[PDB]
Amino acid sequence: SPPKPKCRCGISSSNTLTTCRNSRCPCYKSYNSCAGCHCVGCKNPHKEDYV
Amino acid sequence: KPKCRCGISSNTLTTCRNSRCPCYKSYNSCAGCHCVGCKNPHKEDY
Amino acid sequence: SPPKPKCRCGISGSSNTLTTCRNSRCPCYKSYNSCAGCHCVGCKNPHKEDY
Amino acid sequence: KPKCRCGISSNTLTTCRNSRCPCYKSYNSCAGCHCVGCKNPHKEDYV
DNA sequence: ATGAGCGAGATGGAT
DNA sequence: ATCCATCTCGCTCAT
Ligand SMILES: [Zn+2]
Ligand SMILES: [Zn+2]
Ligand SMILES: [Zn+2]
Ligand SMILES: [Zn+2]
Ligand SMILES: [Zn+2]
Ligand SMILES: [Zn+2]
Ligand SMILES: [Zn+2]
Ligand SMILES: [Zn+2]
Ligand SMILES: [Zn+2]
Ligand SMILES: [Zn+2]
Ligand SMILES: [Zn+2]
Ligand SMILES: [Zn+2]
Repeated sequence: SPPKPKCRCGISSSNTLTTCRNSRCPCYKSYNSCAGCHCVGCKNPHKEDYV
Repeated sequence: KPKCRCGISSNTLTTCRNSRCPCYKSYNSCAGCHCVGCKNPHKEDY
Repeated sequence: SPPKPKCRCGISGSSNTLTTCRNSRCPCYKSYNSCAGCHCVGCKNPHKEDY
Repeated sequence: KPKCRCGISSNTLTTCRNSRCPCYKSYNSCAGCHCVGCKNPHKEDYV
């Protein structure tokens, strides 16, 4: 299985209220968390709580 | 089959020659249509 | 009035291409200007020169 | 002068106060426009 | 009159 | 720093 694709959202100045919570974030889009990512001001709600 | 109303109500070059004309869109002529200043390139069949 | 604008007309996959840069939504055509410096595709702007 | 239709999908703080409003972009007021929730600061002079 | 569909522009993750 | 796929949202025009 390919390595978990890390994101870099919000690094640059963009709208900080949606960083990693829209379809441009590959993690958010794939229902993953940003564990291990290099995003800044991450607003990803996903926890990978697969239970 | 459609009878369009293009040009009745501006880009005069595209009248019945763009996706919003139901006849152009469907590869049809404007035979029987109510269009004004029709530019449909598909002529009524002789 | 500012220096003439730059457009990006025609980048979408539209088949409505007869009037690319030759209708009111092109800021160049609308202002009686050429597409000098633009990144439009399939440009039909009839203006060869600015102003 | 143009007649814009801004405000008639989201973000109303900036309607007619951003580069996509032909009036704001050209330093014109929205007097006579069809815009709605207009935030254009430019005011039309007195005739 | 009017609103669906259009399409040029803004955005910002990736580079 | 720009680039371009994706999204926004002002504009046109058949209805
Ligand atoms: Zn992200
Ligand atoms: Zn991430
Ligand atoms: Zn994140
Ligand atoms: Zn027609
Ligand atoms: Zn027709
Ligand atoms: Zn016709
Ligand atoms: Zn153009
Ligand atoms: Zn141009
Ligand atoms: Zn052009
Ligand atoms: Zn406006
Ligand atoms: Zn206005
Ligand atoms: Zn306004």
